[PDB]
Amino acid sequence: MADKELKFLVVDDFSTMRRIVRNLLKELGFNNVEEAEDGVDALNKLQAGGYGFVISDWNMPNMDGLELLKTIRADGAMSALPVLMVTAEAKKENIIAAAQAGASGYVVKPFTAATLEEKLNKIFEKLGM
Repeated sequence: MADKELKFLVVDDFSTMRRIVRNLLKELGFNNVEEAEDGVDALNKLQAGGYGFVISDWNMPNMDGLELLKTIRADGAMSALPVLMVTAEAKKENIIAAAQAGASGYVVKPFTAATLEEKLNKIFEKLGM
């Protein structure tokens, strides 16, 4: 009812990844997820009000996941959003770039509710999520 109505965004390359993440989030205990077309759409979904998590791929057709991150990381507005990179991409430099950009966490396939809640509990105690 008078909730945070806290919406997750999940913008992967592959729709099945949004099902997987949503379902694992539901195994944990959450509700209220969405998808987007890519990073360009994703940012404007954040600007549909104030989302709770910005979970994404890396290899978007337009604004890549590190540029989506660094846009949220422009601070003053979107700063507080945990971007959580959940992707098929294990490329070590991608992992560096994300950590360097200050992504709130990284996950590579195959992943579970175990690692989902690991990155969540990190942003709980780290950020205050």
